[PDB]
Amino acid sequence: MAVKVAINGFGRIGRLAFRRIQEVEGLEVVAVNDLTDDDMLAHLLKYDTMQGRFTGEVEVVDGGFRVNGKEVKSFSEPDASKLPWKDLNIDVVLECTGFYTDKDKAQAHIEAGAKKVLISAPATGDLKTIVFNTNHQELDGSETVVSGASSTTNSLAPVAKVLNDDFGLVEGLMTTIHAYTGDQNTQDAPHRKGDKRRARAAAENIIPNSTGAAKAIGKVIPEIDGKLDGGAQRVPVATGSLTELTVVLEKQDVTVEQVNEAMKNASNESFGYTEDEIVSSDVVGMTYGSLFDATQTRVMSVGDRQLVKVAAWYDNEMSYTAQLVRTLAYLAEL
Amino acid sequence: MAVKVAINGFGRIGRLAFRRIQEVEGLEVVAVNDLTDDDMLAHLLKYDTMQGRFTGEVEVVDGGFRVNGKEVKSFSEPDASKLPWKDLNIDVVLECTGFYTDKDKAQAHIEAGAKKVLISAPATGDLKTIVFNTNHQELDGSETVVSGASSTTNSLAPVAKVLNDDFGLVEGLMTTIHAYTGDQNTQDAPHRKGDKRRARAAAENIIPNSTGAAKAIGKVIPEIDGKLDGGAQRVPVATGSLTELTVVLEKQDVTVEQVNEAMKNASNESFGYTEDEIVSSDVVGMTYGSLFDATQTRVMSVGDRQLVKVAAWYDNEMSYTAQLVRTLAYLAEL
Amino acid sequence: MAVKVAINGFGRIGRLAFRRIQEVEGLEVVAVNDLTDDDMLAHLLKYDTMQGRFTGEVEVVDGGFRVNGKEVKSFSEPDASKLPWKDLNIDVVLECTGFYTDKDKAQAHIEAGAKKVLISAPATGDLKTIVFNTNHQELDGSETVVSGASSTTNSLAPVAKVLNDDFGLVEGLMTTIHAYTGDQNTQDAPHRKGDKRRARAAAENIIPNSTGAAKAIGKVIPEIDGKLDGGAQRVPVATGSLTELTVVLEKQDVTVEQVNEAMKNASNESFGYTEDEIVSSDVVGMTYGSLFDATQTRVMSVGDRQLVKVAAWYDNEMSYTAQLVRTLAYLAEL
Amino acid sequence: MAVKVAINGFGRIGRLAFRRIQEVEGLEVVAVNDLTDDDMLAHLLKYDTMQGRFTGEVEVVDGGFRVNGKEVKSFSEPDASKLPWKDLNIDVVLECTGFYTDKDKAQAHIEAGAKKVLISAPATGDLKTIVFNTNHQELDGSETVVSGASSTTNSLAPVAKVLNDDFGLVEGLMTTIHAYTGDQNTQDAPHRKGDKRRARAAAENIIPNSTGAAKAIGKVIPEIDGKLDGGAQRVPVATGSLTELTVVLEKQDVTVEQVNEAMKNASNESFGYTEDEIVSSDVVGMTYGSLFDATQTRVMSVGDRQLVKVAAWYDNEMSYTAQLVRTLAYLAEL
Ligand SMILES: NC(=O)c1ccc[n+]([C@@H]2O[C@H](COP(=O)([O-])OP(=O)(O)OC[C@H]3O[C@@H](n4cnc5c(N)ncnc54)[C@H](O)[C@@H]3O)[C@@H](O)[C@H]2O)c1
Ligand SMILES: NC(=O)c1ccc[n+]([C@@H]2O[C@H](COP(=O)([O-])OP(=O)(O)OC[C@H]3O[C@@H](n4cnc5c(N)ncnc54)[C@H](O)[C@@H]3O)[C@@H](O)[C@H]2O)c1
Ligand SMILES: NC(=O)c1ccc[n+]([C@@H]2O[C@H](COP(=O)([O-])OP(=O)(O)OC[C@H]3O[C@@H](n4cnc5c(N)ncnc54)[C@H](O)[C@@H]3O)[C@@H](O)[C@H]2O)c1
Ligand SMILES: NC(=O)c1ccc[n+]([C@@H]2O[C@H](COP(=O)([O-])OP(=O)(O)OC[C@H]3O[C@@H](n4cnc5c(N)ncnc54)[C@H](O)[C@@H]3O)[C@@H](O)[C@H]2O)c1
Repeated sequence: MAVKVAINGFGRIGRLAFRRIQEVEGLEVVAVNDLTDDDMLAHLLKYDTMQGRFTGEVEVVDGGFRVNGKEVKSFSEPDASKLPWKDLNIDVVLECTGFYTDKDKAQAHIEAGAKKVLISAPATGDLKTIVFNTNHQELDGSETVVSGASSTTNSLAPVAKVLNDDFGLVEGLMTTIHAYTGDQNTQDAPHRKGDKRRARAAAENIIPNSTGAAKAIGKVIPEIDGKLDGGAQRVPVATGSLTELTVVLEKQDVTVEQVNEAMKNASNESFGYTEDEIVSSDVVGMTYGSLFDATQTRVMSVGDRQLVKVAAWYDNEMSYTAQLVRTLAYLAEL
Repeated sequence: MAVKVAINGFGRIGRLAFRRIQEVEGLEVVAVNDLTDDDMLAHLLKYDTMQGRFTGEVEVVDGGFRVNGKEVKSFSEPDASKLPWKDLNIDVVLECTGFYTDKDKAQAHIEAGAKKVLISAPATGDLKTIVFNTNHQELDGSETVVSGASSTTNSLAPVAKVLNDDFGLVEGLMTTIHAYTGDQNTQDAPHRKGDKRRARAAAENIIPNSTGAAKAIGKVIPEIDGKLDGGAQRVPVATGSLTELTVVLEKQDVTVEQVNEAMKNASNESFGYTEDEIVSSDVVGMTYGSLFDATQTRVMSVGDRQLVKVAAWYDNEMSYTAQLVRTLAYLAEL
Repeated sequence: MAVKVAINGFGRIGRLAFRRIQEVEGLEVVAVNDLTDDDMLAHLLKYDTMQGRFTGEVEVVDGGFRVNGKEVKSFSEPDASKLPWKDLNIDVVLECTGFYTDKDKAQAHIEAGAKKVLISAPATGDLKTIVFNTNHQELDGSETVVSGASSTTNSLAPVAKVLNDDFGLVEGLMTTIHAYTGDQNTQDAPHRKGDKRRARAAAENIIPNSTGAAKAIGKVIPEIDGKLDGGAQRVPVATGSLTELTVVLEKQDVTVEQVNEAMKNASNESFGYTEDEIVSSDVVGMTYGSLFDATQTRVMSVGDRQLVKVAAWYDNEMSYTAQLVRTLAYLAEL
Repeated sequence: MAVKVAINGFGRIGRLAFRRIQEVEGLEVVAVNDLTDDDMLAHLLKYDTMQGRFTGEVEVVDGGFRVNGKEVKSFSEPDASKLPWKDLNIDVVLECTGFYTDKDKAQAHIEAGAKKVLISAPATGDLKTIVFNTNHQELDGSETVVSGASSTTNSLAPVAKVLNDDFGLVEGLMTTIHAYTGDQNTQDAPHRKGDKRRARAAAENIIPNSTGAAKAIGKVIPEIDGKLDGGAQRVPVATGSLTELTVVLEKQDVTVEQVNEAMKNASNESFGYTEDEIVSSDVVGMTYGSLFDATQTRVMSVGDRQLVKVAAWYDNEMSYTAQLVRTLAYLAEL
């Protein structure tokens, strides 16, 4: 009765996508693939430092593990092209390893027998990059490989859309104060990709770092292509992040109240709105893709010239996951 | 002939001031006042979590404690007007309690017999706010109460001065990714000043917060008064901070290379320059008031319209202290 | 009907006790007293760094705040003897301020009009110290002031009981690897109680510290009075803790299997048992007073002489709170 | 004249060994091997999060990098047997990768041309395990592969030796509250060795874990073989650690003062002694292999039966390094 999903890469995004799917009828994870044994997989599903204990029940069985009575098959195959996808009748592969972030590379799941692939990151190649409730409408059903964009792109897109539609975006710059992730080192050490900053002890530093979110926003919102750029500061929280966006607008005597109200009007399941003076732990586990913070809006006016700054929270884990899973469900139903 | 200094408030800034002063001939700390016993004071001078073990030798004696043979008298008097300053012949009080951040209030150290008061923070009232090597030249020696501004003002002033002198500052917005400080709570709890953000567990959160640095920059650099504003995100590192500044300039085809070179030309003892991909812990204990990071410069250009972003590191503790003590020496020598 | 509860001190234990009480029929919080405004109180109930967002709905109203339709009155009176307890018909005051940890002092709630006082810490004076499901049976209903003991006493008591009942306890030593609490400083600073270790940056240090739990265990379990002692290492996690107990027994050829089985047999609502390789974050928010961890049991045998070590987890916040509220319910129903 | 050292694995122990060797005449590092480029290597030697900026000057050159005028050749060869050791005339390889912790495996450096190998961890096979100033005297000069033991063994040995020599060791149990290391994950994720605890976010958890230090102590002190065991709690500090040891002694009316005095009498360059109430950050960068903390001694006495507990600090990085390099110097000079 259900769309058959396989999760490639049972990592933070992979396991949290598994949890979200439990809460979404019509979708079923029938297989999981990673580089480890069932014991570890089952254990990291039950127990989660920031996101809390898994609510149901998990036991290691023969082909894999059993979750709330349902069997999930598991695999330990680093080369996606060799996975038993045709055999298991996979509708969509959720690509969450970080190693298949390209159309041509992801094509391996298709050869292996899956109908479609949704990648949990920005991907190179000829494919659509989708932020749910910003541009998922651009999917027609004939896509075989699709990108879910990044946590940061999902935090930013709905914000940038409102700024542009309601005020006219001229240009802007972005900083995300971002929680540290699995690709930072625990202690100062060689970094696999040669990045001298990601090399550094993650939980002991403010670490400047690059991100394509603002540069590659034009893939989600074409009419503002090339008008945004920026970076990240990785800081010592384990999850939870904040996007600051500083912009020049066409409209002229813009106020705090006008920007805030425009944001509230656009609010939905993916784009939240708050006036509470919250902090990063308050968003851990939240399912908005972006939580716009009216307490942080600022307008600098000197004569007729204005800079407008806004800020939106996101749980780079669960917020991205909730968006990814919504896009999965929409993609599957075409 | 040594300048006699009393330190009011043997806290982070006060103890580090003491340490710096050991390295500057012509200055001598003769007394220290706080709310605690000698044992605690000596102990917190010897041992320092972020700044390391005190290099010299410290032992508790009768009137206070003895540092490398020299006696320091200590007091436990919360009412500054009751301190034996006239008796000890104090030239300058370094006011570091956080409770006398006002000209009229700080006047109490004068009544008590000190010649001058230097306040380790922004201060209200009719006084000069001094960032060394930006506007210390404004001191004429007739001042009795002076502000050394904030760690953030010191990180920003030299950057804003260059931007304005070389390019013409129209407007800008600031964000400091800032280490947590002693006025944040360890755990979520009522906050003394009623700030619902500073109330939250300091080491577990990205905490938005206000700062007057950018707004009160016009006190250090009058020709850009009212052209900057911004705030802070307090994050979980124990010291070390970064100021990001996003600006609109009058000059028109501005490049990364031009902005970077202009900063390098202004470098000195207070304003450092780096091209290394450093992170926050790399600036702990440094003595530049501001370390400009060329790796972080960005120029957004859409048609003829540009935004320019730059960033400068500072150890909110030691950088500010090194500036404070430079201003102290200069103020005393007039 | 409902037992009327007032909470004195709406801090970590106070707010979590409020939360627990929402889930326990027959109990109702009708008043709350602290040193802050309603805005702050409401806000700290909604938002909680380690414990998560309050599930219901909270709004500031006239006399205090409204939680899920029910009105809670709030007060800002530091002197308990002046609280309107007689007026509000208070059955039990939950004493959670940390400032009335003595029978004579807590007597102030009684004069003010409350029938009974339950203190959320160890307390001096002529009173019973109660760990639920170890010695709550010692309450007869004529008590007016009772102590709920400490988070550590609650972690230890059920473990010590089994060891003594099943094996004969000769002597032991204890260490709790304990999350940092609100009475530790954010940065190195004078400590109010003069403790040179609690003075130190909480989230940056392993900090040895005292605790009476093991020494004052004989108040909960008289038959082993004087046979235990030990201390704490406060470490940088915001909540969640682990007690290690090393003991000499009378019984002779003791095994890991015998100790673990004996603990399983004693398990209930208050004393959990696990064989999973969990870590501290997994116990955040848990409601057992003590979670025995079988994976950590060790027996050292040299000839006929044995040391036995065991370890039990506890969320120093929620685990203590669940125990406190169980004891409150039992105390009230007599 | 100078002993020629190659460092295999330019990691935390490898780079700090490099730093220590700068301070020790008669040793020279002439080559370094790792899995990364020179740019990374030089960069991680200049900047160190916990240990501070490298004091000298480092530049990337042709064959590797230049440190204070001296050339160090660098290699990127994961298979030790293929390194140019015979060609560079290597006297001792410092084995610091974590992958050659066995006599037979390490034998690859010897084939490659090195005369001797010192391994920076416990190692399996027929070799001596050496804690400097406890059993380095056991080296005769004919050894080709030697283990420098672990940081924990180095913290424990000199303590255990005094306890046994002066009191008679019957049995004991150990816990090290230990800083997190580079083999812990930044976020909950599959762990390469299948350890479900080491899999967990390092900087957010108290993580129980095994260590052979106490079990394999009999390799360093054979007369107490089989008398000690225990484990670790990994906690969120980035370096700095504490060993707690609980013991039963033959000597009967043992006091705190007797134990502390006995420790003081054994103090030297490897075994320090303190009566100050220090915390973990106070030992970062220290060069004692073990710092005995008299403030933490405890004696539980019930009738004639006593438990004795003691505690010694160590910087698991710099302490182990200082010991390792002392053993390297001694080994080389035979
Ligand atoms: N905040 C975030 O962590 C976040 C947010 C949005 C998107 N993403 C993206 O999601 C992807 C996954 O990220 P993550 O943070 O969960 O990382 P993660 O490291 O936690 O998970 C990666 C997992 O993939 C497994 N894996 C690696 N190579 C594999 C192979 N080739 N075959 C099968 N399994 C393999 C690893 O064992 C690991 O479990 C990345 O592209 C990342 O940018 C991450
Ligand atoms: N990064 C920083 O901490 C930083 C940087 C620049 C400026 N400042 C400013 O310097 C001031 C102090 O900062 P801090 O972080 O050192 O605070 P802190 O709490 O560490 O130090 C304050 C000290 O003053 C003592 N004290 C309080 N009232 C007193 C009184 N009435 N008489 C004598 N002693 C008293 C306290 O016991 C404590 O030792 C504040 O104004 C702060 O804004 C702080
Ligand atoms: N892990 C824990 O936090 C924990 C565990 C077990 C027991 N306890 C005990 O619970 C008590 C409180 O602990 P906490 O950690 O929640 O501390 P906390 O500071 O978080 O809470 C104390 C609250 O009491 C308020 N308060 C202080 N004095 C008051 C007064 N005179 N009248 C009314 N309100 C006052 C404070 O403003 C604060 O809101 C302490 O006795 C503590 O030892 C704490
Ligand atoms: N507290 C401590 O960190 C500490 C204390 C005592 C002993 N040790 C031991 O020292 C060893 C290294 O520990 P670390 O903490 O420095 O870890 P680390 O990961 O920082 O260092 C390991 C280094 O070796 C490199 N490497 C791995 N395989 C290699 C190969 N085959 N060829 C060349 N380079 C290779 C890695 O790139 C890395 O640079 C471990 O065995 C550890 O047990 C560590």
